Amino acid sequence: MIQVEENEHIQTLVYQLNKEGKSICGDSFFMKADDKELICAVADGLGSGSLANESSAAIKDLVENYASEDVESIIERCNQAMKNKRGATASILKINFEQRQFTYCSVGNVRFILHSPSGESFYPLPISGYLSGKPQKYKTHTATYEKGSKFIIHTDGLNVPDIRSHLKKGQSVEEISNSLKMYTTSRKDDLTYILGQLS
Ligand SMILES: [Mg+2]
Repeated sequence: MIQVEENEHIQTLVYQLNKEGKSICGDSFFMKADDKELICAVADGLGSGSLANESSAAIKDLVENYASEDVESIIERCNQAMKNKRGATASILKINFEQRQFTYCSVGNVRFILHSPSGESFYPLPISGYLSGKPQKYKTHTATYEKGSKFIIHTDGLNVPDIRSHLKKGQSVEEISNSLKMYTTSRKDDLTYILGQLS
């Protein structure tokens, strides 16, 4: 599955593929862009089958419903929603276009990389654990981005030797997605990514 979107401030591409032969995807995503801001999230439910999907889908629904809140607040709602569920790893990104500012919060192994034309990268390390409903050691990042910056959020089904280099080389989200095709073919898991190129 691919979805492409564009407005004055961002071009995005979402890609999602189930593990081959698997009908029920355990990953979820949400994305909404308007003229002022972007919110997106990617989640990977623990375990297998419908129960993994239940966990990541609940995150998708909460991010959509609570999009207006700070990422810190949204991720806490998501944690609380994981009580009595499988749990999920998840990352949430909000971007304010006029300010060229982003805010990012994550628990678990969903990765985020933002590359700026100047060579500046933001590539935070994963926080261990997962959203479980138990207390978390949350870490939020707020930073400015420069025009031309490109980013990816991806689940652990995407196995790529050097993702920063793909963001640097590719000049559009389509080019970057095409350069990743050879790694999507070798997946052993559900694979979801969101690419963006910021004006
Ligand atoms: Mg996975």
